[PDB]
Amino acid sequence: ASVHGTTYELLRRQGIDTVFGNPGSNALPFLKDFPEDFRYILALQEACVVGIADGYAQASRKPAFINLHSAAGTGNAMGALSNAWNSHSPLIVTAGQQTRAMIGVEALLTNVDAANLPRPLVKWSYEPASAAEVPHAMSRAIHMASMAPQGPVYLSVPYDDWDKDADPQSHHLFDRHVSSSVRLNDQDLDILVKALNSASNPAIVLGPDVDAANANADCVMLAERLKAPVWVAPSAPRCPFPTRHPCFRGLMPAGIAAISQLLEGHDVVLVIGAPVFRYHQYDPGQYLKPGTRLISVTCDPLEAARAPMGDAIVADIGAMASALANLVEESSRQLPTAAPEPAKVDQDAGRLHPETVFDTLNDMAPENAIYLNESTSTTAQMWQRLNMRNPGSYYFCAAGGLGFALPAAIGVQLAEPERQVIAVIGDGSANYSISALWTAAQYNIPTIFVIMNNGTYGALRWFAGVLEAENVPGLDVPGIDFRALAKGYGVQALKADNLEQLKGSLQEALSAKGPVLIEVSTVS
Amino acid sequence: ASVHGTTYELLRRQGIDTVFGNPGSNALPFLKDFPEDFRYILALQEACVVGIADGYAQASRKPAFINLHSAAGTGNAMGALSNAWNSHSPLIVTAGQQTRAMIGVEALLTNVDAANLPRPLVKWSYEPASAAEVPHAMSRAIHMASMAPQGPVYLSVPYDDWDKDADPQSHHLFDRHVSSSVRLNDQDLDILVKALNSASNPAIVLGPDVDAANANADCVMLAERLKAPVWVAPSAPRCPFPTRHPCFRGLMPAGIAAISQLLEGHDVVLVIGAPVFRYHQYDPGQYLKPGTRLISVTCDPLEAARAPMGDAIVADIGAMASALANLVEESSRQLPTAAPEPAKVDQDAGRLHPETVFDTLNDMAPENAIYLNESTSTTAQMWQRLNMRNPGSYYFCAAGGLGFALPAAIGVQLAEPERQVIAVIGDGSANYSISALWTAAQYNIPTIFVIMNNGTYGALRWFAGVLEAENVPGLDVPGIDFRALAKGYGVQALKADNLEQLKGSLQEALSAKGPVLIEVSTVS
Amino acid sequence: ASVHGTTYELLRRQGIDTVFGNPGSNALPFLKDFPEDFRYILALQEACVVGIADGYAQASRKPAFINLHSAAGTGNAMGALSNAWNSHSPLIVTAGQQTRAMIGVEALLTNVDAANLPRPLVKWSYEPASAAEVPHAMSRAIHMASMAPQGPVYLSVPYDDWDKDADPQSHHLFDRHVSSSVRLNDQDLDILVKALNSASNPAIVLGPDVDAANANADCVMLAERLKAPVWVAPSAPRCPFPTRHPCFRGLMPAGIAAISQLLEGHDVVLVIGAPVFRYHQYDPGQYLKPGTRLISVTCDPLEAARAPMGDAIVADIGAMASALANLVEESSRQLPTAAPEPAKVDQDAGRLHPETVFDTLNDMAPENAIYLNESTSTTAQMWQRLNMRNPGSYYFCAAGGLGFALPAAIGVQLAEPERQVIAVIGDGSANYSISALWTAAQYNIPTIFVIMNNGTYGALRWFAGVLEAENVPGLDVPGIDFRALAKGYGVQALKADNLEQLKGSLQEALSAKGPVLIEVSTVS
Ligand SMILES: Cc1ncc(Cn2c(C)c(CCOP(=O)(O)OP(=O)(O)O)sc2=O)c(N)n1
Ligand SMILES: Cc1ncc(Cn2c(C)c(CCOP(=O)(O)OP(=O)(O)O)sc2=O)c(N)n1
Ligand SMILES: Cc1ncc(Cn2c(C)c(CCOP(=O)(O)OP(=O)(O)O)sc2=O)c(N)n1
Ligand SMILES: [Ca+2]
Ligand SMILES: [Ca+2]
Ligand SMILES: [Ca+2]
Ligand SMILES: [Ca+2]
Ligand SMILES: [Ca+2]
Ligand SMILES: [Ca+2]
Ligand SMILES: [Ca+2]
Ligand SMILES: [Ca+2]
Ligand SMILES: [Ca+2]
Ligand SMILES: [Mg+2]
Repeated sequence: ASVHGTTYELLRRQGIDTVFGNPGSNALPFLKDFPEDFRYILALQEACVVGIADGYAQASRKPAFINLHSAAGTGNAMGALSNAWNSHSPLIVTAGQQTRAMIGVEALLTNVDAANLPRPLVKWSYEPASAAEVPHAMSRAIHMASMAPQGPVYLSVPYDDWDKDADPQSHHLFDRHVSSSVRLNDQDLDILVKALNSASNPAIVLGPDVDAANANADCVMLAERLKAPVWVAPSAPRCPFPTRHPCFRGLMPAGIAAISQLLEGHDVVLVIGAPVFRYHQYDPGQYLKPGTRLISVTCDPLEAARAPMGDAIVADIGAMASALANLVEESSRQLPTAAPEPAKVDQDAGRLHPETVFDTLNDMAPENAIYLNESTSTTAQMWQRLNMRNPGSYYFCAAGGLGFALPAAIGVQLAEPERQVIAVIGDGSANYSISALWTAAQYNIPTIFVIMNNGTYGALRWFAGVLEAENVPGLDVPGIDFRALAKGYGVQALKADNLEQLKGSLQEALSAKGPVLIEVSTVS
Repeated sequence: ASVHGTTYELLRRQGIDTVFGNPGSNALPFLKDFPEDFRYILALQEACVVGIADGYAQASRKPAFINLHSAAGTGNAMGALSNAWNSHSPLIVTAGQQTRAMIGVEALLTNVDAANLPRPLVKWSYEPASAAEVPHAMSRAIHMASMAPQGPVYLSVPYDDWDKDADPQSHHLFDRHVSSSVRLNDQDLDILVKALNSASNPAIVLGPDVDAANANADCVMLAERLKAPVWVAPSAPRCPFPTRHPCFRGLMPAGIAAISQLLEGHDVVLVIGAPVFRYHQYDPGQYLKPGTRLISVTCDPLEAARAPMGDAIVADIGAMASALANLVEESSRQLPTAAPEPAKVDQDAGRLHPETVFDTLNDMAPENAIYLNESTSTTAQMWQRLNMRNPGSYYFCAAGGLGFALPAAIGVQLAEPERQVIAVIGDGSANYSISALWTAAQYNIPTIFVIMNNGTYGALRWFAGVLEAENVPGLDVPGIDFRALAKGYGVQALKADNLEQLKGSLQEALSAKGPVLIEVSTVS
Repeated sequence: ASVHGTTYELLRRQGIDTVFGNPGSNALPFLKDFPEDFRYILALQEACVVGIADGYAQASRKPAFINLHSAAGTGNAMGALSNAWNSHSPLIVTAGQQTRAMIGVEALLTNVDAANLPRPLVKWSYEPASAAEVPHAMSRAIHMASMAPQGPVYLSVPYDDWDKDADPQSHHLFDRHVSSSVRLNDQDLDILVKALNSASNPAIVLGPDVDAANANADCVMLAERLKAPVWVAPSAPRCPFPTRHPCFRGLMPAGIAAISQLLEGHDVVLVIGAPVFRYHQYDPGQYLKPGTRLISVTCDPLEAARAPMGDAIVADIGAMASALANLVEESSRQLPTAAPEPAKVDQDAGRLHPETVFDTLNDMAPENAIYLNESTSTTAQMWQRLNMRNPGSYYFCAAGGLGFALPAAIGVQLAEPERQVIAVIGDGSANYSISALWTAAQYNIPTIFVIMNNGTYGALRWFAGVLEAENVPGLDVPGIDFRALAKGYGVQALKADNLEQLKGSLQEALSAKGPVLIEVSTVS
């Protein structure tokens, strides 16, 4: 067998059937004879390739496979890999390298010192020392991406390796099963359960690895048993809990003092599937108030090590959430009371308040819609205004790297064809990965893109205002016609300059058979 | 003085007056109070930021200064840095980091292990250990980018450093002059001159560092004295010689055997300002034929070390070219005969042959036009069909990384406001950095963009044909309306479906007062 | 030809004839059939291997070739490489890797991610992608080590590559000549010469790259012409000037304020072949006083970039020193007056003051002796008390890494068989690389080792005293019998408990036919 044939067999046997890519000559011997049971999804720039694959992996809860061209293609994707690292996204990034005979002279298209290129944003990065090693290296990549804590990996493969003979002993790779589905030993688990049962005023904080594990329902059971309020850890990449459940208390503000004050009076705070914590703004103060004990369950040693407070348990989130949900006592305390309806912001017949947009989406979208957020000045209001009952309903760039949501929404929609995806993207953010729109058109992936056009990098103008920072350049982005950009890439385009038109455009978009972009004029 | 004030003083004293950027919160304390004598050039994605800065640096022959946001912004620019590394572009890449107090917890927006991120594509990469070190680190960055061999450098700066007190002793940084304007010692230079004077059939090969040094005219003198044919080294990022000079022999094919055969019978081959060699295709054979001696003059130790053949001298290209041009004898051999006119390809009233496009550009464009090439299947014909008399007239992605020419053409045009820039970009290539168009519109930088629309990644289809590789996915890019994309970003848009319309559109574009995009329907 | 045969041919053709090594199985296919024209020098631990090679390279002014075993052997040598980096020592470090078929499984003896292991202490670090690349990679290593600024490089080679067929086109590697023997262009050199000729009170500071270049005599001429005092840059790894020449002013103290005060009133300070500056102690103040201009000539861009003050010129030290020495005017100012005799410290009939040891060495040793210093509390007195007339007469661990001088003295003695080497090593320092003694015995390399036994890490006790730091552990090293250690490794051993015995032992040692260790009881 060739390295090509053995590698595709390995991929298929390991459940991979899609290649997200932007092609180049170094990968031609890999892409030729492309198997009929695989699908190739082309995107026009590598940030888009990786963002699409990332959304697909996150929504499908399975690894996604990528093929890029050399250093330039890898390089173009490195901002996307920063997000993938923070979201624990299981991405297998392969990159075509020059033929081994041309590497020493540093021929054009050579990826110099290739494995160092994507560091520090990958779990594992490698170039095999021989062609016959390639299937084994691919196996390593699959499992490194897939083991807890999941994350992106990188494999560089010389052009000429594919046609070479594989090791017949590579068949042993095909059906390997590798599990990290582990939970705390019984003795120490019983000690934790007892501490939860004994808490007088517990609280729960949930992060993105809950949603990745589909541990949401187990966390609902846990919260109901403990009669505990539930917060989403700050800077949330995903939504881990039904947002109209009576225990839900919303998104924690990303500040040290803000969080310890929210947690004050809670004697035990159980954090599941989050870093402790993904703070953002400078908000100095106490990590916890006196009287609060924190216990973190994380899938990631690097998270456990860096928490500034609390105990930690490093284990699989799904296995821990299921165990805890089934072992805790039913508390006799009263269930928390649901948060009220948010207020309706007054809206005239002019430009749209963001709040109006989110209220209208919540009203009109299917109850199993999936939202993406890259509208950076409006996140808090979005989280208060969307009723998201189901898992897998929300994604936000986990490293704050713009250019995620537009391509990721395409990958999520590909993963979840029955669930309408609605990406709410600022006018600034929309440009980073604009060319991803083409993939939605070409493959008829019916994502809806809602562009929040306020003319500015509003979150930066706001921050500059908080600082009283004057004379800051580069904060405005006038003069972008998003309907023309959508036409450029073959996506149906609508506008909404007022609420009547927003409702009209949403109605049209929700019934369309293809992707649709709606440019919304929002208050600036 | 603050670190902010001292750093801007250092930059101004070192000749920097422009910041190419995409802003973020980590850089707000750097960008606030932006000096009135500086200009900020915003671009919408970091590949575009760096490509614009790169064109500006390459054309201006001086360092360009960049400011990006954290890991995601840096990451989005890493494909652009792959090109900058290969072109020896003096780029000072700064990236905003989190406040030092929030780095340990890995707050959102922290650039983890920041200095490793852009490796291996930078000459120097650093994060200072204290605020007062920042001006010194900036000095290091300026000089590392600027010393031969020039190249990109990276500096990560925590948010909170800018407002801190600077070291008063940082004034010693302001006026440092650092020179690498060096040439071979007299004794060994005389030995080289004697070998050149004694050669019976010399040839000269020139690379991009000649044009970077503005050594072009000295190389013309050298070639005339030696009566030597002159080739451009393969995969050429720049044009180092007048392309209708009688000695000019064009672009070398990027193959081992092809080059040794071209050089056969030449007893001494003098290579100046190129790697030996930037081969591309697999073309195995002899590095040199018997009877050919190669001598390389390079500004880059890494080039000298990796050449598979020949002697080398590591020195400044400008200083070596001037010395050699003035020291060699005038040979009594006959001057080489100019290459003939290329043939005119037959052209019907339909879609344009690329050859027709280049012939028409050569006819219509000013004699001091500057061309960029990212039309990958047409490079050989472009090089034969454009009379480029002047230095600084040609740029091509030096690492083969697409997404260079569109933004770089904007930066070149900004550097050279009196010289009409014409970027010839394939339909595939145009997408990688499409959003750069906006910068041209916003700042009214009057670049002309000629999109070669053949519907495909033609260079890849061709290669697949050479291989007889079947069933390769992802090679076609139908369904892109480049006039709509140009409208999206505020750039005047024209079409050319036939030669009459090409001439009409070029006439209109050449007289426009702003940037213009022309979508050309080319034979596929 | 095999890779083995081609590689040894390359090494011989490039002037390499000695392999400094500690063997292992991964290197057996390299070491077998060891050519009869090469010599292998075994040392018992890899810090010793590299230190011996380093002394040999520094004294011989040519690259030295090393072979180590995998990661553990490389790792054991990394402290030695820290010194080699700071001394610009041209060291070609090769390390045996596992067979390519066993690398993926990470068999015992695999060097994982090998090229990253010695970073950041090497100029270039690499593992070839195929066997036939190995000769080319070796060529790269030779030239990278040898080009200015010289330094250590690393090459990892899989076991199985050696027996494979080489590329016949690797013959083009054999006789490559690569030069970095460059100096400032004439126009700018004339500007520098004019500034030197116009200075009213110039001073000269010289660093180790002067001695490496054998630029010493040119610097003497330069100093005599300019009538300038000459200092050695701080933390000196080498001696660049005759220490009883009338211009000589000794070793600069390694502090910021101390140096600017020494330079006060000097209008132009010319630094040659040094960093600006290798400060050590915290001594804050002005980098230069008002009225002092500094101009640095350095072979190292990294030095030029990081200087906090002054202009810089990056060029070959030998070529610049020769040019400047021959171009400056003869000043009419008076020649500086020689420094007086240092005082004689009162010495009773008991333990030896270090000053007494150095005075006695200066009296008794041949005028062409070579000294090494790893007696860290006595450096200033050593520099004042040894008349070192000739180049190549002094070495001190350039990164401050102990374990250098004992092995390096063996390599220096091997390089310079006619010059008696005398290594003055503290009792603490002697242990780091103690096993190097064996190599001197086995090869009968007649180095003299003078162990300064004060029972302590005296430089650390002194520093702790300056700080008034109490309760510091680990500063004393009682209970070491250096004569027994010398016997252990087959080296003749002497003691000196008083001055009479010191003179007796030195007399015996100087006339011995083999290496000799003298344990001196020094005042503590
Ligand atoms: C790749 C990248 N570049 C720059 C930024 C900095 N950035 C920028 C540029 C923001 C403004 C986004 O503007 P928008 O129009 O998408 O949304 P708002 O107007 O609601 O802020 S928010 C933010 O962190 C980033 N996070 N990621
Ligand atoms: C960033 C990046 N991604 C992918 C490639 C691979 N690539 C691709 C995708 C090419 C086709 C470009 O198509 P085009 O339409 O711009 O021009 P032609 O149709 O004339 O080839 S040529 C080439 O090397 C690359 N070099 N750089
Ligand atoms: C490898 C290494 N380890 C530790 C040190 C720290 N160190 C130590 C341990 C010194 C004392 C050396 O003691 P000595 O006996 O050799 O000489 P003195 O008694 O004259 O100080 S000086 C110094 O910097 C070092 N520089 N290098
Ligand atoms: Ca409602
Ligand atoms: Ca699915
Ligand atoms: Ca906005
Ligand atoms: Ca014509
Ligand atoms: Ca200009
Ligand atoms: Ca095309
Ligand atoms: Ca004396
Ligand atoms: Ca010798
Ligand atoms: Ca001691
Ligand atoms: Mg990296």
